[PDB]
Amino acid sequence: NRSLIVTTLLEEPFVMFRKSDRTLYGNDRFEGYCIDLLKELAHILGFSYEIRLVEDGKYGAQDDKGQWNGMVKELIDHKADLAVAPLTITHVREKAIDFSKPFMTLGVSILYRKGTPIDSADDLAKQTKIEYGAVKDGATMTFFKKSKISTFEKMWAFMSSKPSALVKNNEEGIQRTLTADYALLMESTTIEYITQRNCNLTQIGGLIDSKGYGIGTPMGSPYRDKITIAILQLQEEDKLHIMKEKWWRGSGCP
Amino acid sequence: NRSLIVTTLLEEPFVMFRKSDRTLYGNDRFEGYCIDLLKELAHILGFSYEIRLVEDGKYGAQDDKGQWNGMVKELIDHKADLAVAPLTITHVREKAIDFSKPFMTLGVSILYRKGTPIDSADDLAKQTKIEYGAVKDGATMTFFKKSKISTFEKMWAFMSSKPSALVKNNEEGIQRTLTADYALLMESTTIEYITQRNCNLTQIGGLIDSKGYGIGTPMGSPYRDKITIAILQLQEEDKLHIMKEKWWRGSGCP
Amino acid sequence: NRSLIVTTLLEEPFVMFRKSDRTLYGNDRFEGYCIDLLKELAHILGFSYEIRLVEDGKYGAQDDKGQWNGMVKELIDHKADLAVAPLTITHVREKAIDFSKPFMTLGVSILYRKGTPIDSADDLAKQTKIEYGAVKDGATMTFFKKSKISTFEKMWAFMSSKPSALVKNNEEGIQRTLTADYALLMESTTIEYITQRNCNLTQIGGLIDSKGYGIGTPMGSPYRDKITIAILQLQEEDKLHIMKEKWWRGSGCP
Amino acid sequence: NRSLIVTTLLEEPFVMFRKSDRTLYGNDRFEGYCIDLLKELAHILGFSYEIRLVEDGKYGAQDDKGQWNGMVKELIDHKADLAVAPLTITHVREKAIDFSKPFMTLGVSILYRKGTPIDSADDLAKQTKIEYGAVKDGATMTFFKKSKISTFEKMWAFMSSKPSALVKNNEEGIQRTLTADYALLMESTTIEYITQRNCNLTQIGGLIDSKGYGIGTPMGSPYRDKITIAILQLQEEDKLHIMKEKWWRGSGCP
Ligand SMILES: C=C(C)[C@H]1CN[C@H](C(=O)O)[C@H]1CC(=O)O
Ligand SMILES: C=C(C)[C@H]1CN[C@H](C(=O)O)[C@H]1CC(=O)O
Ligand SMILES: C=C(C)[C@H]1CN[C@H](C(=O)O)[C@H]1CC(=O)O
Ligand SMILES: C=C(C)[C@H]1CN[C@H](C(=O)O)[C@H]1CC(=O)O
Ligand SMILES: [Cl-]
Ligand SMILES: [Cl-]
Ligand SMILES: [Cl-]
Ligand SMILES: [Cl-]
Ligand SMILES: [Zn+2]
Ligand SMILES: [Zn+2]
Ligand SMILES: [Zn+2]
Ligand SMILES: [Zn+2]
Ligand SMILES: [Zn+2]
Ligand SMILES: [Zn+2]
Ligand SMILES: [Zn+2]
Ligand SMILES: [Zn+2]
Ligand SMILES: [Zn+2]
Ligand SMILES: [Zn+2]
Ligand SMILES: [Zn+2]
Ligand SMILES: [Zn+2]
Ligand SMILES: [Zn+2]
Ligand SMILES: [Zn+2]
Ligand SMILES: [Zn+2]
Ligand SMILES: [Zn+2]
Repeated sequence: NRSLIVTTLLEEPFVMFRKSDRTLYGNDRFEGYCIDLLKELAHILGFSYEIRLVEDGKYGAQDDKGQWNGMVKELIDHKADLAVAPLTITHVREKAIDFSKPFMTLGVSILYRKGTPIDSADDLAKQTKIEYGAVKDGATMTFFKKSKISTFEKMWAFMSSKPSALVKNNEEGIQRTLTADYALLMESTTIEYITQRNCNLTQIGGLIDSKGYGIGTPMGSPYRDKITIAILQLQEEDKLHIMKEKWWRGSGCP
Repeated sequence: NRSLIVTTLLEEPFVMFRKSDRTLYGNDRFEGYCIDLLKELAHILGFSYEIRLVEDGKYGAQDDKGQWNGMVKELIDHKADLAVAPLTITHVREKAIDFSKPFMTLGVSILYRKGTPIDSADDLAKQTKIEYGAVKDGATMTFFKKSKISTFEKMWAFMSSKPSALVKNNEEGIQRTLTADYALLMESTTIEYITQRNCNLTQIGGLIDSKGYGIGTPMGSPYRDKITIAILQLQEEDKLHIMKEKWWRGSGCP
Repeated sequence: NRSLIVTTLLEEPFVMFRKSDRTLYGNDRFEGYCIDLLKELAHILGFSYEIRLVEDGKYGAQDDKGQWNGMVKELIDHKADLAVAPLTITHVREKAIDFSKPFMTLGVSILYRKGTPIDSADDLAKQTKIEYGAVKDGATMTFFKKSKISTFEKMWAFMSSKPSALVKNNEEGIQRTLTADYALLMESTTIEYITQRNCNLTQIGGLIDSKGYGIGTPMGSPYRDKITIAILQLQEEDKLHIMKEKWWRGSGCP
Repeated sequence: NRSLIVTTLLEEPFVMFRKSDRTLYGNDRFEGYCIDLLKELAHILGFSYEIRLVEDGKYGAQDDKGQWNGMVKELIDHKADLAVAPLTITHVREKAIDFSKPFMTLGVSILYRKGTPIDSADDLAKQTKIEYGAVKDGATMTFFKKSKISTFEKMWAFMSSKPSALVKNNEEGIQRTLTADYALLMESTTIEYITQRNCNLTQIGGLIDSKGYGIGTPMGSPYRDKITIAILQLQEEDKLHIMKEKWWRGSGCP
């Protein structure tokens, strides 16, 4: 039947333009962990597909009227059949779209320069010299905004007061940490990737929550269950382990 | 948006009437491995259900017209939503209904009294003194009726021949094995259950084939993949092997 | 073109010294689930073998230098061809040796005396009165040492803390659970075996994770896939669940 | 690494040139059951490949000096890494090349015009009016040539005396049966395919032996074991059933 439309977004090492001299077109343009995962899903389920980068370049957040943007909006409006990305499974997004079981588990943590006394979210929260923030309107910022834990309520109050503390995307955030006394609240699997390529950066503390990435589908999708079975199959075969090693392997870095 | 109809059949230790002083009603009438399984599936998937025994007491097979009976036919006619029983997954039945992934492995084997020279299906096929057969309109009968293997064609010709060789149910086949010079072709997990309680009976040879029991649904039902997902969860929690041990142990023979 | 060296460890009911009046020698010294498995594997694949106990009595873990010990290290150094034991398949060990497909499922769970309010790992982590730990340099210890989950990090901090909390082996952990206010984090199939023989002990909560035992080989060994093929055959013949039932049944507690 | 060379041979519905107006080239030229199977193997094992039709257009037989031809010879000479075809697993070929476990099971049977008194190999063998034969130097002719069964010794004597009784390929054989009083000894899975498209042809009798098709590799191939595991995986997932239904579905024919 018709090829499924896959909405996605550039984010290293999940989805990237592969290197080439000639101008690549169509699906051939892309590589990365999520691309490999998509190829597995397409084979297991037996579908053809066309990858389309989400127009507004966003994952999905609600405005002050409840309207969604990004990949989440693309699924809601049935402009795409699947979202294949590091799309964080959150309760609020589950109200609007369906997710497969997670293909990767992670948690919010801290990216910061190496060799520092800072050791935790508590240390950052109880001072003002070192600035810190998160990707604006991302799943992380949302976690802080909703938190009722004391340390995280204070940190959120800190990000709310300075609009400049938040960053537009991971790239801006990582460079902030490299060019200023700045700590980025960031999903741990990206921190893992970054710290293995930048030896002067490190993760501070542990994971302050636990969450996963899943394949997004519109609510009532005829593919969501089959996708979950496929991911379970891949995990049982150690394929998601192999796939992550393939794409996270970098440098390295003590 | 309604309770599911579950069709099933009495068959020890999968489904039985609970022993009680007072009259029991509804789903509470039943206990057994399949009843415990059904409760786990209903918890995971969040559905209410109503259990019914299939009227004609058959699992299912086709006539010359190609028309089905029994549990399979109840699913075909959309008279039940799930068949939860020792319903053998066969390639023949797959053309008519859908099955979840298997929840239990079994294979055809032989039930016969101990203390004889008989050691395999080939030994039975060689001769005519010892009679043999299977349950009528069950998967084992169909295996023999459809087999292209020479030994099994020969055995089918014999069962087919003798009028009483195909028994009504396991109770009758077991009794015939006990009272006459008769071997019953029977699924291995029932043999396991019986030979642990009746020390004068034994399994002859190994498995003649290898397959499984699955939850049946009408073809195309969206529940088939949900049930598979629930079975996968139960396997990860290792609840299935524990559930089998609960209903199969321990009695024993010297 | 030579007999295989099989490394293993005494561990009931997987591998034990047979009870006999006269002195037994060589492979004939041993019995148990893993010994029965090994005989099936050797029949299918047609190899002769020689069983040896690993000298340092350990399954395997890495030090700060990243160097391995125990059964894993015996495979790493090509001192044995197969490790046939309750050797837990872990993603950490997969970097150093190869495993067949699993022959048995297990997960980490909790062994503790009956008649308490404790109901989960979270209950143990909340407090300090009841002590807890695991077998030293085993998969369960490494799970906790490497965990990024908050509850399990907290538990690791506690085990790590107390000096005697990490026990030498299962015999010692079981005895500590029997004699002190202590809970042992232990693999579920050993808990199953123990709580069926010691009616004053019980499993607390469910599985904390889910994995399996596999046959280990040196990395790159061509036997790894042959062993997997033999395990697949045994599963088709349904010999594995029967073999487990043989070595796990039946005793019982009121 | 290097792409594997796959040797194969045109034979409907296993391997065929797919219909096209433009001249197709490379792997794109081909379709059929064996092509689908190859695609599965390439994905599961993770290899790239190039399909090459065996130059001499033969499967593999030995001359009167022991030298092989066909796909078997291609593997023996390491001119191909895999043979993917309806290549019959026979003991004599196992001496020269390695096979995976079978992906399809079949047996020698009889193709003949419909509505005839003929019912068996015995009926043909005990007369001379109706001629019969097999593909020259195929696995079937070989079976008859080696047979020590009486009925098949007589039939072989019959094919040995008339060199004209044997046919060059299946096409010549099927047309013989349609244009002359001629019965073809033929592998049953091809008979199945043919009789569902030619309503005036039918299979006479049952299967007179039992055998399988397997993926051929050179002896000592580093892929044979992985290929066997892949086929076992496919079977457990009902994929070989689905694949056969896909390609054998024709007409139909009462
Ligand atoms: C901006 C990125 C890359 C995404 C990725 N997952 C989160 C999401 O799905 O919202 C975002 C990151 C974050 O909020 O820390
Ligand atoms: C008659 C019973 C108990 C059932 C069980 N499974 C098979 C079925 O689903 O047809 C039947 C047994 C058999 O045919 O040996
Ligand atoms: C110490 C034993 C008995 C072994 C068994 N499997 C685990 C292993 O392979 O490391 C160990 C147990 C554990 O760590 O809970
Ligand atoms: C001539 C064909 C098509 C092949 C197919 N398998 C057998 C082989 O591998 O030799 C041959 C047929 C036969 O002998 O009946
Ligand atoms: Cl695009
Ligand atoms: Cl009823
Ligand atoms: Cl020793
Ligand atoms: Cl070619
Ligand atoms: Zn794959
Ligand atoms: Zn729509
Ligand atoms: Zn929902
Ligand atoms: Zn699993
Ligand atoms: Zn629950
Ligand atoms: Zn319906
Ligand atoms: Zn099937
Ligand atoms: Zn058990
Ligand atoms: Zn054997
Ligand atoms: Zn070696
Ligand atoms: Zn792994
Ligand atoms: Zn059992
Ligand atoms: Zn596939
Ligand atoms: Zn060579
Ligand atoms: Zn060989
Ligand atoms: Zn199977």
